[PDB]
Amino acid sequence: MSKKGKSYVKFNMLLQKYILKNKDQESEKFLSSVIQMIRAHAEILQIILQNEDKRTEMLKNYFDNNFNESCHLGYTGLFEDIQTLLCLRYQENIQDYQNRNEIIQQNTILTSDEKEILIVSPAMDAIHTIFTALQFIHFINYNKD
RNA sequence: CGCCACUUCAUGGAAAUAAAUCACUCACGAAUGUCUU
Repeated sequence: MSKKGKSYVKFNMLLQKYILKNKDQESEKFLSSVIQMIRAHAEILQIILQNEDKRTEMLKNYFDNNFNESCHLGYTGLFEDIQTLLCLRYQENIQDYQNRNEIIQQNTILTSDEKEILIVSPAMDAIHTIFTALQFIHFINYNKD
């Protein structure tokens, strides 16, 4: 992650919000089903992120339409927070890496394998960052009773 | 007042329409992090 922008701040706030504190008055009820949804729907999320004009609306609609059950009314805050973090991370990633990717691909000396090692996809990198943050939250929160 | 019967036996419309389309949980846990010549 890049500590330059508000993505780092939102990441820290998400960790603070959805990580359980020790018994003492209530937390924000982290949901673990979103972890596997992001992994499974990663390519669809990439398609949504690549849509510049309707990115936020498409992300919100996708999360609402996938998590459309009665239980999910309590996880609207989590959905909104992860949507904001994903959008911020994608914007930072494109700003940092777009021209770098174009110039790396246009280079003729570098081999294809080294090109693919050097080239990073902004949308997929942001999705992986969200996935790793949620996995860390779940790892801290869960205990084998 | 008497005498006397025939005819007709279903057509037109509606022939499925909306809601929910998987949800939650677990996503690895424990042992071994070197040992014997």
